[PDB]
Amino acid sequence: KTGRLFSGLFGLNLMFLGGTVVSSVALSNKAVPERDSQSFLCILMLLSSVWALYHLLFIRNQNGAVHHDHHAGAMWLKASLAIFGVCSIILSIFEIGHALLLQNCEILMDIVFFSIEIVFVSVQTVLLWVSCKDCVQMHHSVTRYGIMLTLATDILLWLTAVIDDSLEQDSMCWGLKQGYVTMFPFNIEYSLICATLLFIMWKNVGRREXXXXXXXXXXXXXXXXXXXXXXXXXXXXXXXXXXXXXXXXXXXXXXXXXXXXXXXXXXXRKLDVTLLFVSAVGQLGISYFSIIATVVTTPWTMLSALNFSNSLLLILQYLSQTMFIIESMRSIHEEEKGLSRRVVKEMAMFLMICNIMCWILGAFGAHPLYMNGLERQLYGSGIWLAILNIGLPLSVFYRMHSVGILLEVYLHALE
Amino acid sequence: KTGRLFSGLFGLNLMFLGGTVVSSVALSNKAVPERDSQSFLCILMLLSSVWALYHLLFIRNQNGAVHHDHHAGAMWLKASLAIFGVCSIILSIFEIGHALLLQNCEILMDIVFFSIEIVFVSVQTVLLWVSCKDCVQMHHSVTRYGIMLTLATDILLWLTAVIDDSLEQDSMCWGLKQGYVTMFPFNIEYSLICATLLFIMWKNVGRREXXXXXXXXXXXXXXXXXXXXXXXXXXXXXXXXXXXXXXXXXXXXXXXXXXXXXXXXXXXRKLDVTLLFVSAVGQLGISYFSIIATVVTTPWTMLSALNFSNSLLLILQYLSQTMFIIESMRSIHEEEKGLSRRVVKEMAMFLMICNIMCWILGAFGAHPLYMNGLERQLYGSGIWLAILNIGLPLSVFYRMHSVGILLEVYLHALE
Repeated sequence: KTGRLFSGLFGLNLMFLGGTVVSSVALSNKAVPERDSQSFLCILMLLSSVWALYHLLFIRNQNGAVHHDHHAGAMWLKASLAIFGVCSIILSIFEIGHALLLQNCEILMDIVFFSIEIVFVSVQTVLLWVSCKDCVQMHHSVTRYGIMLTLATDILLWLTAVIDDSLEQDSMCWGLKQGYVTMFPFNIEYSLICATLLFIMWKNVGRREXXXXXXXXXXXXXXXXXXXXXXXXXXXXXXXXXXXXXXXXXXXXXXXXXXXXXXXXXXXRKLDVTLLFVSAVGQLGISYFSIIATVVTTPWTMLSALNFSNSLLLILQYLSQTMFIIESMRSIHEEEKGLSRRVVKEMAMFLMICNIMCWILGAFGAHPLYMNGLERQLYGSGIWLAILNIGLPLSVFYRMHSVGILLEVYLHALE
Repeated sequence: KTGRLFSGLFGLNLMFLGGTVVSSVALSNKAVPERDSQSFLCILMLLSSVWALYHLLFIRNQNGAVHHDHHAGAMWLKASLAIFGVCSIILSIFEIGHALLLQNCEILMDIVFFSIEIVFVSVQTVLLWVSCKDCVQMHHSVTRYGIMLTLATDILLWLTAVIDDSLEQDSMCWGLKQGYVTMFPFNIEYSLICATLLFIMWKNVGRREXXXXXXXXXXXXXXXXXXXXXXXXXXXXXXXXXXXXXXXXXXXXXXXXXXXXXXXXXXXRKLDVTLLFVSAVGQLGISYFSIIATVVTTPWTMLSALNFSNSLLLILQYLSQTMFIIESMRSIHEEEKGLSRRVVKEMAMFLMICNIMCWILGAFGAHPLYMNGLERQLYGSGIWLAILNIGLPLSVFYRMHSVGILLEVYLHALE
């Protein structure tokens, strides 16, 4: 415990000293240059990678790393790491080609920068796939320092990717860049998954006592290229269809979990429940901003109320699905010490399909808020784009975390 | 527990719907007017007050409110509520006189606004003094709704006070206003104390099983008027003396707790430890912003390094004092199941004096960052002033929370 605090304050101080540098570039833009946020990030990343090799080769293979058979983080948290990691590779690959085939500008600073991120992701997703379930017993003092070095590295990468001035508006430059970067950012989503995996490992250090993997990263490159197919195939009726797909999918979902919560009344792990509540920003903060943004517009179009009906319906699906999960999760833990079970079984099976239908349209779909333009006229586009890059990766992470709890109550009902 | 979640999601949704309104005024400033942040706040406040009377008269006086004798929040958390509450009254009293004795402008919207805040504070500090230690058993469903209504009311008051455009720069208008509002804001500090008192009560609802008070609010009005005496008595040598007082007080404090942490090595409640870590922003976020802000200035004055030495010394007093508290707090909890004790006793006695010396200079002292002007030239003054109103009330709350733990280890050492 004493080594945990001696690692904790080093872990707390480092991200504050890191997050100061990457923010002060954005607050001033004139005195401090753009290279010091990046140079510091690269140096921090290099040392985090060589620890991961040192933990892999010379530490884990020795005797004294106790396996955690029981829960230790499940398959989807490993799988969504594997999917969202390799899409961040291609997004850096498509970036680094643009830097080469470019007008006469700065050379080799960003090119040496993005190449290290290709190294840093690739060695980290290997580590977290292997060391997801380990409980280290041999060298406590270096591993507790080694994790918080990597944990502080990701949060700065999350903070650097949020505050990004996309100053928008040549036969090969335009088609490679303009229809491309209007996507769901993947390196942000990769940063949250490595954040929520390193913390469970850091909590569980010093605790007393291949044909099914190659299909994930193979088909994801077709799914990542499917995202580019949507933006390169471009309306007031197409976006009306784009808002129709999210409306028609979640329509029965509000009617589903409402009856499901009532059956838990007629019938009568600790880190999981907070991860459901931090995700409230992705479905309440981004929506209430838009509901106000349709009300105080003057003309009241026939699709402004379509935008208002979308964001209001997003709130009700949140508050129905959340209470269904926790009332089910209490209904399993108490069973340590009927046809209503058929109601719970038929309900969780329906929710798992629509959440996946929401997730693929969420991540590998259109970025629907640059197409929106209503609140982009109301709020400033330089600061409204920051609110998208906080909530939209949180909302997608809300789905992949919720599906795994729904699979647990489905399996518990059928057995 | 089920009524707790049914109160929790109502409590979570309300502050997001509230915090959306008060922020969207600040992001646009043109479509939404200034009155709707305020009108909504006033309506929310009125309903929170009449619950507090209803809990006071008709609920607590009935049988079935179990006293918590043991800890339940101690005297200083009640006392700092009593001090910082009544200074918020005079700050609203001095505001409402300026609104009357004023140029021809808007009438009676702000005047009806600030009068309700005089009501809302005064009925709340009566309630939290009385109901600090109660564990309600009679009407669970209304009290869990009643607390989260008041808890969401304070956080919007914390958020409204942060985002405030002080567009600075008549024989009775100037001396009443200009030397006055450059103070440590008290209504922000009042909001945090009511936040950390309502949450312990909300956690402890439904748990199974006057001559020493009049001196606080009496002498605080002399101390609040002592704050106005400093700004109305006004240099490059005076601010050099102002930075000298903070330097000379915390100088031995870094040398104190360093030797104190070593004696805990030579010798060999759960909500308290997180409140020590949220307070890191008040002593690390505001300092690292300034250390960069002295480095990238060109001329390197003979007092720029004085400003750099101040903020660097603030970090080392944080990391010395924090590990001393937790290593002492573990050293008391383990004693359920020597002259080194004289080292701990002489150390905690010295720290309690300098923290109080830091606190009075912290709260009832000069606001040293409007006098600073260095980073006000580097960062924008419209957004640097927001960072002061996050960290400076957190840093003052860090002191009053730390003193009470130091009094506990001092009493435990002497007995």
